[PDB]
Amino acid sequence: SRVAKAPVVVPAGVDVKINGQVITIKGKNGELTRTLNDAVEVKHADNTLTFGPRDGYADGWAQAGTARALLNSMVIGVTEGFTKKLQLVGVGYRAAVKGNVINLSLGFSHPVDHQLPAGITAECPTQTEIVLKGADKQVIGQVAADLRAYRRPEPYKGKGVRYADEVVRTKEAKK
RNA sequence: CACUGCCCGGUAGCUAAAUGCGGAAGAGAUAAGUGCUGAAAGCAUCUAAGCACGAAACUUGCCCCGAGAUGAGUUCUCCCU
Ligand SMILES: [Mg+2]
Ligand SMILES: [Mg+2]
Ligand SMILES: [Mg+2]
Ligand SMILES: [Mg+2]
Ligand SMILES: [Mg+2]
Ligand SMILES: [Mg+2]
Ligand SMILES: [Mg+2]
Ligand SMILES: [Mg+2]
Repeated sequence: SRVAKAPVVVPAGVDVKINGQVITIKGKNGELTRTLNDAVEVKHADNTLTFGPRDGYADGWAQAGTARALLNSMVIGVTEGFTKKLQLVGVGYRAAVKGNVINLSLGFSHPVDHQLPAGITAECPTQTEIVLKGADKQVIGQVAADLRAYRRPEPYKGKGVRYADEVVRTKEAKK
């Protein structure tokens, strides 16, 4: 609707190939591919991407409204990248990356090892910090959630793997 | 012959009180639940398109029966010239 009217201007240095509903986008950071819904039209006059409804579908401007913001993120990923910072709060909590494997120490009797997917590369500058980078926005959101899901941040001291941006609302251990 | 007359021991077999083993791990698709991206609805949103996770239940895996499975299947050999 009000999202699907506004065009996705695709900058130079970015290759865009339309194949029916399949849309590949190649750039210097990577290449990405998504099939659209059957309710969406897509076309291109050399600078802009426009997303129209195919006539006859009731969910026209919502399926075409989703398709704009998906491809608006595919362009940013192949030319800038999406980066997600994660920290650690607590005593003895520390991280370490070996190649593509985060090794966590989070208060358990066993070690914690994570296996980073095929487009995501991780970096611990600090033992209490993870910085991970990737082209696809949906995968850096999913990788960040699986690391936070080992010690979901405590409601008493904020303790555990949290996101960098968020506020963790704390509670007093009351009586 | 007297309850095997009354008793004392005891081979084999059968047995428990004797002594071996078992319930699983793993796989799949989920429940309640938890999320990721994301519009309708410029924001927000687990959901409408798409992606992940999740239980002694479910489907397997473990044991036995099983082609009268009339939908009566397969392989190997033998006999009758
Ligand atoms: Mg007599
Ligand atoms: Mg005896
Ligand atoms: Mg199992
Ligand atoms: Mg599952
Ligand atoms: Mg949104
Ligand atoms: Mg959200
Ligand atoms: Mg049990
Ligand atoms: Mg039942």
